[PDB]
Amino acid sequence: PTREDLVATAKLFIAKYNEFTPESIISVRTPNSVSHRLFPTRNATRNIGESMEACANAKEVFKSLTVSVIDDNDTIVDERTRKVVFYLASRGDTIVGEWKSECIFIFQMSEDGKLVDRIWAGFDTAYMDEFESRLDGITF
Amino acid sequence: PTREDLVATAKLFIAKYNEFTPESIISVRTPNSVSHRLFPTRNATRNIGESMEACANAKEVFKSLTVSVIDDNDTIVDERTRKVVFYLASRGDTIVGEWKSECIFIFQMSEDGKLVDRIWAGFDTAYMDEFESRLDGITF
Ligand SMILES: COC(=O)[C@@]1(C)OC(=O)[C@H]2[C@](C)(C1=O)C(C)=C[C@H]1[C@]3(C)CCC(=O)C(C)(C)[C@H]3C(=O)[C@@H](O)[C@]21C
Ligand SMILES: COC(=O)[C@@]1(C)OC(=O)[C@H]2[C@](C)(C1=O)C(C)=C[C@H]1[C@]3(C)CCC(=O)C(C)(C)[C@H]3C(=O)[C@@H](O)[C@]21C
Ligand SMILES: [Ca+2]
Ligand SMILES: [Ca+2]
Ligand SMILES: [Ca+2]
Repeated sequence: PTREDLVATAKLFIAKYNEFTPESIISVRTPNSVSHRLFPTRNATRNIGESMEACANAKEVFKSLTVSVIDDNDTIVDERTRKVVFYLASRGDTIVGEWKSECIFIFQMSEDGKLVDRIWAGFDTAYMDEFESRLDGITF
Repeated sequence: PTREDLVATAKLFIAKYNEFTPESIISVRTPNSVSHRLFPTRNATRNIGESMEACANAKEVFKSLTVSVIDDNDTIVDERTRKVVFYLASRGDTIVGEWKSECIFIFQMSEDGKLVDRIWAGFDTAYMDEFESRLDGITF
């Protein structure tokens, strides 16, 4: 799997991620793939089944989601470990207004390089708390 | 620079980092290097002078601080862009209590591979906020 192969699969994962349905967000993952969150405070680990369910729940708050690579020149590819790293802007339309943040995504690809076998996600965990405070303030 | 060369320079940066003096935290950096903090809530860019001043400021609060690569299997190396990614455990003692967190460090090396030429650091921003809250509450 070439450097170009690995980037393509990760960029496909991002595309289906932005479609943001439970089926689309697993469409580029292997059956035993797991998603990890970085950092202790929002730590979490999701298999395919758990990821689908987190998506359906997140859809009750996020009306629309776009993550995009900020700069293709900052992308990191490790051909030996089949890993790709993106630094991403995150943009959301939610029931309490605008979501705007950045995150880092690390993908390890399957041996053939066509699917995502493992994900690590580093989010701005202070911003998450701030967003949850916005959610907690919904007032009829 | 080989894969092994890039990792060695990054491990050396960590060794000197753990000495935690202004002289040591610059001793594996090119003089025009800049250190970026990731994530909007804590975004910052520091040249060498600013890094030395920040280390001296940190030493006013931190009695001790050590970082360590948790597992060499997590490490990511891009020979073409000369980049190394570490996932680290950070541990220290401070005037407002214990420090315990994890962070992701990204290094881009110089052309010869022997020095760090740019750094990106992703911290657990909610944990930093909580730590700053302890600092912002000093009262005698
Ligand atoms: C990285 O992929 C994931 O973490 C997946 C597998 O699990 C998730 O929970 C994802 C999830 C379900 C995952 O795929 C997806 C699709 C999106 C994650 C979002 C909503 C993406 C935008 C974000 O920055 C935040 C931090 C708001 C994310 C989450 O809250 C994640 O928690 C969420 C819902
Ligand atoms: C790569 O090294 C760095 O990131 C340097 C150059 O810049 C920094 O910002 C570093 C800094 C100046 C950098 O060298 C150093 C020495 C330490 C960073 C600490 C104090 C390390 C422990 C941490 O987890 C926290 C989040 C408390 C760090 C910071 O606050 C960093 O912000 C700090 C002060
Ligand atoms: Ca000071
Ligand atoms: Ca002291
Ligand atoms: Ca403050």
